[PDB]
Amino acid sequence: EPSPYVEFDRRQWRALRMSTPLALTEEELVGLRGLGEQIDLLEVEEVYLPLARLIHLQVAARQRLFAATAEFLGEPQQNPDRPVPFIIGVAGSVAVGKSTTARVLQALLARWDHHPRVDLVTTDGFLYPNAELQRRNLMHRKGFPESYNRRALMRFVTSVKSGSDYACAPVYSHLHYDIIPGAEQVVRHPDILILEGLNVLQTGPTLMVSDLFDFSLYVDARIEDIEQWYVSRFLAMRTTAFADPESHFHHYAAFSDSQAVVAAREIWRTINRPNLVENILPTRPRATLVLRKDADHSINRLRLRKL
Amino acid sequence: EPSPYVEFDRRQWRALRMSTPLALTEEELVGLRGLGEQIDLLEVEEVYLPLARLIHLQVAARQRLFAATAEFLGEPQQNPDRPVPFIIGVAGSVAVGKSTTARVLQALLARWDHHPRVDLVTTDGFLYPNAELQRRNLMHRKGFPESYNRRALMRFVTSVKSGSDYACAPVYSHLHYDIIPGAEQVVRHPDILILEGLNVLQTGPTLMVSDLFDFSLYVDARIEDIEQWYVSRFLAMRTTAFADPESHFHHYAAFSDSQAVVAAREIWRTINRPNLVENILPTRPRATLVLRKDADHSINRLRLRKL
Ligand SMILES: CC(C)(CO)[C@@H](O)C(=O)NCCC(=O)O
Ligand SMILES: CC(C)(CO)[C@@H](O)C(=O)NCCC(=O)O
Repeated sequence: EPSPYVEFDRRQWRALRMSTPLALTEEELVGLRGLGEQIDLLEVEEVYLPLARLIHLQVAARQRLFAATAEFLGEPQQNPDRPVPFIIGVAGSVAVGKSTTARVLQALLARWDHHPRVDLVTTDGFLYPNAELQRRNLMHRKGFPESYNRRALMRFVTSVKSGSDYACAPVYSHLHYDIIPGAEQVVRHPDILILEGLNVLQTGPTLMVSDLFDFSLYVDARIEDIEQWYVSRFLAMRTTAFADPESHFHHYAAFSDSQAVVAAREIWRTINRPNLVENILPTRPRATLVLRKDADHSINRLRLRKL
Repeated sequence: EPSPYVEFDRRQWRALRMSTPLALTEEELVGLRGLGEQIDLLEVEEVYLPLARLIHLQVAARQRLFAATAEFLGEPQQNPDRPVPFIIGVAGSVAVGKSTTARVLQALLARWDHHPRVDLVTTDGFLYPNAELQRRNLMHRKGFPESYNRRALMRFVTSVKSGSDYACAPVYSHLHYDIIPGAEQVVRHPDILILEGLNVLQTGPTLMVSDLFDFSLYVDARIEDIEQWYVSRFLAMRTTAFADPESHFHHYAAFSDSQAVVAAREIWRTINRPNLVENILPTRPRATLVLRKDADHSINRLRLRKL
């Protein structure tokens, strides 16, 4: 039974670190992890370092591929100070830790030798404004494929990967739970662009950003564990983000553990689980590398696409 | 407005032939074209030669990419007499000429310098036997995604691309309109494998053969023209394939131009058009190179994916 994938346990995967240096301190790591995340420097060494190696081995090889098409076309040469940007997709369910995984990865690749311009963009900013969502009757579908301005998103990544000087992306506010009027994240010809979002690995009747990814990550975990992380993180936010009177969810701060648990579960039941099951998980088979986490948040199993 | 594609008219595309030699005679070409096809040596020079170049430029570059992952993994070296097979997908509607396009391409790549083992496989053989189709009530859905043993198909391509020594594929009979009992096409570690079929470019909830393609072709034409080619070819077959008393469609041989036209159109209307519109055409955006044909069958426009 041949397979396009090859599996690894942490032991087998850490050995592939070779002599990749760790350019991240305990403090720096901290300002990168999210509430609830258990990621430590050891996990960054045994897991994120090999990955950082594999990515660098493929950034060069991926360039030969575009070089070929350039040659074929009898095109210039591609200023070495402006090669074709390596796009990386990071996917997974809400609360599975993917935003941390992305932030940490950007940190490791930025500290690679020639100091690459490694930008990071969350699909958060490509969600339709609340007003527009209400219009489409989608206010209770945030995160589902249809609640994002997919065309704009694709326009953005195509722009960057096609060598444009700069490209803009809207910015989403978690505090206000809506797109921020007039706010934009400018990305200027990075060497690497990481795109993090729920369905970035999705495929369809049109060319999508998944078709432009040169490498993709899917952070995974048993669904039940993710719900616990979700609920738990919800309760913890009563004294962090919800505490802020400006917060759209401020009314949640005064909930009892019990009341809050009921609320979190309902949201999970009606929005996040469905989206995970119907849209996110079906895209897992296509990811270059899947990071599997045990109930403790620890990455103890990995699946790589060798084909 | 940046784009992942770059378009060409025949004039611009022929210039990319450079000094690629034509190793195909008038006779040889003939035994490769299908009834109704208007392909001549000129079209092979101005269109198939550049393509043969682009493919060879990418076969090398595509190998660097697998080489990287091999290095990363600290794997052997890959016997140069056994590198990772370059898979090519050729898609398009029934009667658009794709089978010819595939056969011609195999001919050109086989006559490349080091004489590569270039195998060709049609998804014909992965259709469920008529008995099995009747069971699933699919006898009038031949060609639709669900009428193929998709799992077996994927098993086959995965086997070949993963370096297996040999892999078997069932053989379909057009004469009998069913799978041939006990017949098999053996493919032994080719250097290049071309897969031709209606929906080979299809994508889904599982890893599919489109995910294993290193390069893909989509033969295209206005839908109305394809119907005319289809109908026309149907009538012409009254004196070729349908003439054979063994032919499952022998009853069609005695049809009048009028009767046959009515029959062809009904089949097109109920089976081939729907499948083209619902399943085949939505996969066009993902093809590396689209070959567009005018009402005369002539390829006068091409769209390449540079991203
Ligand atoms: C997890 C995100 C950030 C998805 O964008 C969050 O906006 C979400 O899933 N909201 C669902 C609707 C709600 O929170 O009531
Ligand atoms: C074009 C093919 C070869 C598709 O496999 C042919 O088997 C087909 O589309 N048949 C449809 C059913 C029929 O011909 O009545």
